[PDB]
This record gives sequence, structure tokens and C-alpha cells, in this order.
Amino acid sequence: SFEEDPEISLADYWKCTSCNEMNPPLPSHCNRCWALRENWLPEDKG
Ligand SMILES: [Zn+2]
Repeated sequence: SFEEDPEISLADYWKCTSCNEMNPPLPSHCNRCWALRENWLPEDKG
């Protein structure tokens, strides 16, 4: 939901590691250049 999203906030957004754009936490992929975040998959945690 990029167009009007009261639920999610803009401060939580992320910067594309390729094109450097502001994409919402969901989905974790640039809606412009189509690039997934660098750290999305939950690794082994203790
Ligand atoms: Zn991008």
C-alpha cells in the first residue's frame, strides 16, 4: 500500500540499496527498480 497508508508510517521506510528510494516496510522491495532489502530474512537468533 504505497498510495495512502494510515497503518504503516513513513519513518519506518527504507532506502533502496541500488536506486536509493523510499519504499514502505511492506513490501520489502523497491516498487520502482524492483529491489528487495538487504536484511529481511530472519537469521538464526539466540
Ligand atoms: Zn530501487
